[PDB]
Amino acid sequence: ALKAPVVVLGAGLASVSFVAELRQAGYQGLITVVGDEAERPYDRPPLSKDFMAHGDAEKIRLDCKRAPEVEWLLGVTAQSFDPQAHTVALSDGRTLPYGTLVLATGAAPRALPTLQGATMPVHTLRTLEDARRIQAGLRPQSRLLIVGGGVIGLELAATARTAGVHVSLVQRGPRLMSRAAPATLADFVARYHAAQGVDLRFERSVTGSVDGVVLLDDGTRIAADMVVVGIGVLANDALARAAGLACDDGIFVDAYGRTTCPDVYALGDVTRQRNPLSGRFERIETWSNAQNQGIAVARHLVDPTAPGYAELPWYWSDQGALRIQVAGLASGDEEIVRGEVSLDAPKFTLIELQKGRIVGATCVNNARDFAPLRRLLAVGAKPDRAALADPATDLRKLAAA
Amino acid sequence: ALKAPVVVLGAGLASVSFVAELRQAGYQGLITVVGDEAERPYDRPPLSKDFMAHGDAEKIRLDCKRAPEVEWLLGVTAQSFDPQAHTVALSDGRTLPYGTLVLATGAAPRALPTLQGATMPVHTLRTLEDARRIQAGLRPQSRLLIVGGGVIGLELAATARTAGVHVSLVQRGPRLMSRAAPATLADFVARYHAAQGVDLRFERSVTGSVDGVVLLDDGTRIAADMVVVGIGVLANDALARAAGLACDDGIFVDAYGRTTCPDVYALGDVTRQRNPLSGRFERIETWSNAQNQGIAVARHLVDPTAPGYAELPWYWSDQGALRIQVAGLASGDEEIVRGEVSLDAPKFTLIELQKGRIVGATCVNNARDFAPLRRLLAVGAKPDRAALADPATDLRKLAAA
Ligand SMILES: Cc1cc2nc3c(=O)[nH]c(=O)nc-3n(C[C@H](O)[C@H](O)[C@H](O)COP(=O)(O)OP(=O)(O)OC[C@H]3O[C@@H](n4cnc5c(N)ncnc54)[C@H](O)[C@@H]3O)c2cc1C
Ligand SMILES: Cc1cc2nc3c(=O)[nH]c(=O)nc-3n(C[C@H](O)[C@H](O)[C@H](O)COP(=O)(O)OP(=O)(O)OC[C@H]3O[C@@H](n4cnc5c(N)ncnc54)[C@H](O)[C@@H]3O)c2cc1C
Repeated sequence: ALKAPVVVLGAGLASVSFVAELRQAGYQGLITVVGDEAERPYDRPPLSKDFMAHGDAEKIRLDCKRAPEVEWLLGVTAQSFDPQAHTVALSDGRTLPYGTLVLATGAAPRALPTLQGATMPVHTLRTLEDARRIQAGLRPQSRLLIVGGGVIGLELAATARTAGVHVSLVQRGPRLMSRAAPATLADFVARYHAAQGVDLRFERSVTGSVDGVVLLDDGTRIAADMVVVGIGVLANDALARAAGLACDDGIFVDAYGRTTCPDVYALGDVTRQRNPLSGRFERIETWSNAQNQGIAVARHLVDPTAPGYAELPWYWSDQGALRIQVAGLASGDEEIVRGEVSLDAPKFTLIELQKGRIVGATCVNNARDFAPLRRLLAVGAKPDRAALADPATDLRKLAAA
Repeated sequence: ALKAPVVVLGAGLASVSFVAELRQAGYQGLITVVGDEAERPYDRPPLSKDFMAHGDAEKIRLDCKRAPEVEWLLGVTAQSFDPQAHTVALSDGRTLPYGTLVLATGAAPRALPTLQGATMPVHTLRTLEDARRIQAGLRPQSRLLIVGGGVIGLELAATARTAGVHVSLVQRGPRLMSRAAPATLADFVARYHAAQGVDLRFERSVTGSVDGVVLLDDGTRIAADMVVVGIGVLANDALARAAGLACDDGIFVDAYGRTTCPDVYALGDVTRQRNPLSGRFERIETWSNAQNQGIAVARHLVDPTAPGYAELPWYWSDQGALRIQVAGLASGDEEIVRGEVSLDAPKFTLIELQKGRIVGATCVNNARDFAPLRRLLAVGAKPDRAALADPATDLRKLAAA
């Protein structure tokens, strides 16, 4: 069932959350974690937020207190594993035996093929090292180009503008946040960033670059001192692929975290898993999944009577003045707008319904509403639609009832 | 590894191929097959072909000779399985114990929601019973409407025209055979069927029906004596889903046929698996996959040193005068056309290349070319493109060299 010793590959949030839950649940056997970064395990969301602004890494470290008696092999890369011999080969020449193996290796930013042989600074933003390297080029009045209009690029955009950096952003699609965000939210977010001086370019792609200038597919040019590419990430599933596990930009797992290989599990950004709301498999790229899936898989390993992972997806994003929170699906057959959608003191809530059932919710500067909406979302509530729009209605009431 | 006893759910081609390989490979333990159809196991491709024309079911039975000492529970449905207790519950009230469970339950035709409460004959074509029921309504000069332009619908269309039946066909897309067929092939196939009197309607959908007439989304009508729906199939993965296996319109499996659940495997139409040419997961809906995956998974269960499933995909279709064969991918960056594409004695070959490498091939009334092209495809050959077009070139030569 849960066979000792436990080895976890990756030392990010999913891994930390998993090994802490193992200990809290009562497992007292060996746990060894292999982490390729030579860094005290740390959280990523600050990297495009407060960290990029203030630069104190000792404010972003994960709490490994609830994970006593774990050996963390930092700065070491797992190079392969042999699922028959039950061993992992490490880059330092050592080998770890395992009873249970857990792949928590995350994902890495996609490169932009058109900028491959570029001769100007081109970075991505995933690691503490990336953030330090980017932060060191945020010279006031310098020009930054961001490729991709996902939340991390937008968080960087807002951080950069706040630092006095001129920001341009190129987005292949007609809208920002094309992944898991209601169109109404995306349109509003574009209006916000535009108003803050971000030069937004929709429906354009990068074709290449020459001497410090980026080329676009409309035949035009954008000069920049630095490009940050943020067009999404790819699962770090190479070990799983080589060992014969079912993978496709992500290791396939069930609700117990099981891969297709006996005694090998996977969690976090590296997994492709069932979204309970859509009923489809997808790679979920959020902080809450990394933590919550790690916890669920550990809990069930120690107590096989515990249910499989069942949490519904949600995330947040801090983009200057906008505190954004998004849960569930981006769309259904109906959207209910609570409040006015306005650049003047932005504060609104969106609710997505499918045949009367809540399937998604968004809060912008409205954190008190988010928690009740997530509970209503969780039980598939079908509240009165007039009430939901009715600003008099208090949402915490409904959830309680 | 391979633990006795073996239980297989489903008694179609994948199942028959698997249990035959188990015996041929040397496994002598118990094998029990559960099949919900009360029929001697039979092959499906004849159902839209020679069978629909001649009606002799004793010409379409599968050969279970290479599978001695198998108990076939025909006319029995597996209702659930318990992967911890290692048992399967049957619809006749019995329970089967298993060491190794194999899900080979295939797929079923999708229903058309717009025709749900229709009051006219609406059938799909998957089973021997379906074919008999459809064949009994192919009255000469009757009017048949087919929904969907996939190969089975087109095979039925050609069979029906040959029987003197007036045939209309409604296709949501701009082209027939939208799944895994080169556009050049699809365009030609439309010209053939049109020339044979099939009334083709592209870019239309069915909105409903009233008193023997089908309604379309262009606001028009088609009267018919019978509708056959052929808009694709859905994996029969309900048992796997209920038991906690990773599924998404298909049970996820690696190259060994392993699901995410220890001691449970899956094969054939029910699986979602890696396509080696695209490197993506897909549900492969072909005769050759059912046979070849069944054989590979069995072989590796008996001999763990054997490689995992590795065959590249291919299928054929018989549509009146057209003997169509298709291997690999529908497209690449280049297509080479061997011969003329003409309704006058149709006979041509298509070759799809990606950066000089063969990734796909089509033969129409040109079976001698198909086998060499599949071998060239298998080794990722990069032959001379001028030679490939050069009709002088004999293809069997190249493959040999
Ligand atoms: C800049 C940024 C901002 C974000 N903001 C938010 C946010 O506001 N809200 C939100 O919901 N989410 C946010 N996220 C997303 C979030 O942080 C991720 O979902 C989360 O980090 C995933 O955790 P993980 O443990 O699964 O993967 P990871 O954090 O990527 O950890 C995996 C670790 O394993 C390492 N590894 C990989 N391969 C090997 C190997 N062979 N051997 C050893 N180690 C290996 C990796 O290098 C990595 O260190 C943000 C992410 C980034 C990068
Ligand atoms: C009309 C038609 C024409 C075709 N023509 C071609 C062709 O020319 N070329 C080609 O490449 N392919 C063709 N195919 C495709 C091909 O035949 C399939 O790919 C193949 O049948 C798949 O085999 P299978 O064993 O995986 O699934 P199946 O043949 O569907 O067998 C599965 C069996 O398991 C049964 N079952 C399901 N659930 C349970 C349960 N809970 N308990 C017990 N039994 C269960 C099913 O009813 C079914 O009998 C055709 C298919 C059809 C229907």
